[PDB]
Amino acid sequence: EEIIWESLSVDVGSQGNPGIVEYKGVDTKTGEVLFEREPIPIGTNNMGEFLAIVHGLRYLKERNSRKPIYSDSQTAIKWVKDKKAKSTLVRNEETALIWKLVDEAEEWLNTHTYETPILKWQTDKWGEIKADYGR
RNA sequence: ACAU
DNA sequence: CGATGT
Ligand SMILES: [K+]
Ligand SMILES: [Mg+2]
Ligand SMILES: [Mg+2]
Repeated sequence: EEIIWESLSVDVGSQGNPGIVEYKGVDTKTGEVLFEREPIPIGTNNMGEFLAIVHGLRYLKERNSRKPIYSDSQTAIKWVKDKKAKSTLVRNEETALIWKLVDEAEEWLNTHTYETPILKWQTDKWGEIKADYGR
């Protein structure tokens, strides 16, 4: 119904899918960029969406913030809920970096607690998520 | 179908 | 048009 403006919004950007993957988190209210991941040479959209949420959880926990996180990714929200990224991406030498980050993100979820609500950004009603890359 |  | 996902 209503946007929760006191929140963190995250999104992935890519060049190809699979392809180069980056992600960022922004203050939903102001669009201030709060974190940005250095581009990862090969990954999928959904792996990047997943990493962005987990990074947001870690960012907010470190700062003792109870803000929710918005993502537009039905897939990544479910993977975080399950603590399991069910990616189809081949595990080989060229995908080793993204898979290391995904494995490490799952490991973090399995060793830490959080109450952060992870909310679906309703693109159809509200337009593009504030963390979008514009492409 | 829906979400990217 | 193609790909990633539930
Ligand atoms: K974009
Ligand atoms: Mg997105
Ligand atoms: Mg986007």
